Amino acid sequence: PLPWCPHLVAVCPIPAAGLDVTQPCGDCGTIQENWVCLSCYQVYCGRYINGHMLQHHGNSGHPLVLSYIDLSAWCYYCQAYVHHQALLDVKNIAHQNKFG
Ligand SMILES: O=C(O)CCn1nc(-c2cccnc2)ccc1=O
Ligand SMILES: [Zn+2]
Ligand SMILES: [Zn+2]
Ligand SMILES: [Zn+2]
Repeated sequence: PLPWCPHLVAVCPIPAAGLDVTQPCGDCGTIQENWVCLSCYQVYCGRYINGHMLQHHGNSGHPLVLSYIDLSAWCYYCQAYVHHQALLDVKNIAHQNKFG
């Protein structure tokens, strides 16, 4: 996993409502394998379910998404996981909500 990527600048402030790691996919409502967009904080399912976060990436261009299964962050442009101090606040909020 990368220690930086050129899309970290697109990570936006966490909503004051916080994160809900049990939030269903905004398109198909599935509770399985969802991700949260780190630009707009919409929640959509992963590639192995109905691929709605990949569709969101396509229709918005938003780069970075956070897994509600394992709190990894994937950048769709870099095609890699990313670890950076800039992602700690959001991973921590998600971790607190998930575990707790
Ligand atoms: O499931 C998603 O939509 C995002 C998360 N993610 N996406 C991919 C991926 C994306 C597009 C094409 N091939 C692989 C690879 C690893 C990963 O963690
Ligand atoms: Zn879905
Ligand atoms: Zn988005
Ligand atoms: Zn990137």
